Amino acid sequence: MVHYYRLSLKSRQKAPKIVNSKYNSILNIALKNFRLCKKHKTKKPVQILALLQEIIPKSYFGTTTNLKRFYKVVEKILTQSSFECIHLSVLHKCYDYDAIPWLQNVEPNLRPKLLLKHNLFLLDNIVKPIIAFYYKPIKTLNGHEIKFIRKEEYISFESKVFHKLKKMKYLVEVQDEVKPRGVLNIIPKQDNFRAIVSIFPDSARKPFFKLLTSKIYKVLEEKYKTSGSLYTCWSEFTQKTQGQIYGIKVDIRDAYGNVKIPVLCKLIQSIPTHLLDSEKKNFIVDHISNQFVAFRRKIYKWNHGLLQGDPLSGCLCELYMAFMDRLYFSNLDKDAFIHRTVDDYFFCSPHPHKVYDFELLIKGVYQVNPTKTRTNLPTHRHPQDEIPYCGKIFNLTTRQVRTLYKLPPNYEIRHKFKLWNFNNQISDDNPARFLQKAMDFPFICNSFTKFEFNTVFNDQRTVFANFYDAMICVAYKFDAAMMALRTSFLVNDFGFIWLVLSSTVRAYASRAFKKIVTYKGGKYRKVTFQCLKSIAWRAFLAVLKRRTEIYKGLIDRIKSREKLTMKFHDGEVDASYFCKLPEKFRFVKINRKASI
Repeated sequence: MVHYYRLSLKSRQKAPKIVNSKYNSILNIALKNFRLCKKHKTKKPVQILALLQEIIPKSYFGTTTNLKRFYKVVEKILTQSSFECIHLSVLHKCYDYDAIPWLQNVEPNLRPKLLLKHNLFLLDNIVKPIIAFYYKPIKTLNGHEIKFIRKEEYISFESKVFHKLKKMKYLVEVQDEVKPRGVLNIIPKQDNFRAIVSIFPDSARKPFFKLLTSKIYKVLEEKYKTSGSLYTCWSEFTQKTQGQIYGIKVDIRDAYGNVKIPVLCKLIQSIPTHLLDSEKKNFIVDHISNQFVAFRRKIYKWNHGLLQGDPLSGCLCELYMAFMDRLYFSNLDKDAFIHRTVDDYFFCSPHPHKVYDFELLIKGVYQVNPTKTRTNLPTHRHPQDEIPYCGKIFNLTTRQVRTLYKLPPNYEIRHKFKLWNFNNQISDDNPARFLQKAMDFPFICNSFTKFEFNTVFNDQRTVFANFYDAMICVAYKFDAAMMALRTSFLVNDFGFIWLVLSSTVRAYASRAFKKIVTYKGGKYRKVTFQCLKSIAWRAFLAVLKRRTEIYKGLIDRIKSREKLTMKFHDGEVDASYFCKLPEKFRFVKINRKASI
């Protein structure tokens, strides 16, 4: 029932000095050379795919081919995404079982499962462990992307930051033998840093912290106002506002850290006993003012707002932010547009001076990241009609809204996906069910919301563009899943693609249609089903042309068996946008390769 092998570096085991009788004696030599490699180590740069060559003797694989078949799995671990795994079958399938010495006087039928048991050993005892020995995995937060930084370079950074936390008195040394509550790490967010703690933890406080987290979220929806509906706010604003819309999007800096601990406590107190009694009066208040952390075998005290990674910080921030929000954000123009989230405000107005002033107030009440501030004020140096907010792009002039796709240059588009699910594992002999799950709706469901397919304020062309761009994402995952099929599944007969892909195209054009209808508007003209369908096909072709040598057959089938020509019943819609890969997606990498 279990076919997946997690590429995650978190499965590595403490390698033994020698293997027992269940393993061939070859592995002993390997384990031995391994121990030697962990000593010759120098701060000098190494490549895991080269040390293993010194560790696992070639006498193990027999022929270069078998050696290469395996070291591919290593490269997968070296260039993995969070949640990625392969089929255990790939560890024993195809291998030239004759060229393998230690498996000769072993019955030809018992060989598959034996090689599996061994390749796994190496992977879990040497390969993964030596990777983690030199490097440190870091989740970049931009999807399931993972970067491997040399432990030396990471530690050096961790220190630079650690001392900064000392001098700025965000940490203070103590002497207690207990109460750390957790250990703090330093994740290199972009180019700044983010200091976070980790609960030890204990299950004797977890169903308790849940009741608290939930109870505080209740105080929010019962005592404090909501930001309202983004779709509604932007709808009504554009409906009534006829002049030039002016707006600013500000990003609050260190929301968790800029919390005034003294005040948040007094906020927890004033909470009506209806919800939360004298238990919060002390505990939640106590927890906040007493956030101790364990670092380098020393327990420093954090006194800079709330700590990230603390089970309480999540809700307490939303309570403190909604409190502040209520203090200095009451008297905003009632005819103006306002919208807040985690740490992002979005103020619009036909009167620029009011937008101008909102920023001043917002910079007075909070601290902001100016580099992430987006506006169209003349007073700013980089005006833009298009400001990003809540995964959508609002054009202050055309009033149009498009999905926000965070795709940095050179970013590997595959990471954006979670093709492998460890709870619902798909056997290697069934590629159809795998390709299907990949082509589901759940993931791109965000690009299929009112914001994209509404016709109240969005032009006919914008809706078609929103669909095309979202289908490109799908199309990009199709290629991403197709790679997995020929690497893990080891598919040779590529024919079932047509059944899934054709169903995928039709299914989505329908998803669009129904959505375009549910949110029709005065900007509507006519969205013919066959048109939506064409865009979907136009999308797959755009992403597919990136591997003309691989998808040659698939492309031709689309160009001949499908009517790609779409009939926009609307005139003000440039159709040439669907005849090429959108520039937004023109910079993603679709070519994997190990480097570390």
